[PDB]
Order: sequence, then C-alpha cells, then structure tokens
Amino acid sequence: PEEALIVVDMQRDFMPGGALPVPEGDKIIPKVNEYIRKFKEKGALIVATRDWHPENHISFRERGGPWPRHCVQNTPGAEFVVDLPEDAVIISKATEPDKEAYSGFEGTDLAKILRGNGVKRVYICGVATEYCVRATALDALKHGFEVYLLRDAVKGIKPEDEERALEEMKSRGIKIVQF
Ligand SMILES: [Zn+2]
Repeated sequence: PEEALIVVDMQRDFMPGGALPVPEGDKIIPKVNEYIRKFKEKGALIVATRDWHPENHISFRERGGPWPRHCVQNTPGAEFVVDLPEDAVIISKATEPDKEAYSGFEGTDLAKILRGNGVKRVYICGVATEYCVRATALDALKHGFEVYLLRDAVKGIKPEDEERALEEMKSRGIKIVQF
C-alpha cells in the first residue's frame, strides 16, 4: 500500500489501571480502533508497535531505571487494548535486558518492512504523545516517509509536554490531521 497506520504501544499497562497509565488513555481507544477499521478498508498496511520487555529490563526501577515494571513479555500488562486485524504487522521493541527502545524503529525492522510493502506515507497514533509517539514519528521522518499525526488518536501524560511535542513535530515537518 502507499500508506500505513502505525499504532504505538496501545497496551494494557499504558491504560488507566495499568502499571504505567496514560491519563484518560482509554478515551482514545474507540477512535484508534476506528482508524484501524478505516485503514483496513482503504487496504492500507496496519502496524502495531508494542513494548515487549524482559523481566529486569534496564528501564525499570529495579535496575535504577526511570519506570515501574511494565509491558513484560508474555504478561497481561503487555497485551494490546485495541482491535487488530489478522494481517496487522506486530513490531516488538526493547526486548533485550540492557537496551531501551522508545521508537518503534529503534532496533526493529520497521523501516525495512514499510519499504518492502511499498509504503510512502505513515499515520501515527497511540501513546504517549511526548514519548514513544514523538520518537516514532521523528524516526519515520528520518527514513523519508511523509508523516501524519492523528490528532484525535494520541494521548500524552503531561499537558505541557504533549503541547511541546506536538509543536516540535509540526516544525520538523510532521502534519497534524484528523478524519
Ligand atoms: Zn518501556
């Protein structure tokens, strides 16, 4: 397809009641699910990125890292909270105990898969705006994709930071849309 939808880290631990919740993150699930249905209908590639951490990951507080344990491989916290079609491409990131990966491109084959499927433009949604959404969007820009941010299908943790990240992405050429 020429376009792809990239759904970033829509997992149980990043939703309210999870180990690392994005405030009101569950509120965007109907709209993310709607975009998935829409892109599926447009015959677009659908990609879902997930944090897929081993126990004792370097980013966790048990290793002096910044975050509580979250999105551990083969646990309920790592499960998707969105409805994905059978032909969704699943990208698992940060799987090695001593390597972190914020962007869905970092340490993965995402660029290669996108190009292999003839993708030219990518639509980004998911959580959190100022963290893995931002990083993924900026990395897609690096690789030469036209990048869109789905305004009504992202959520971040702090309003001031979400604010800064959106302004930043726009300035670097990422287009903010909804439909
Ligand atoms: Zn993580």
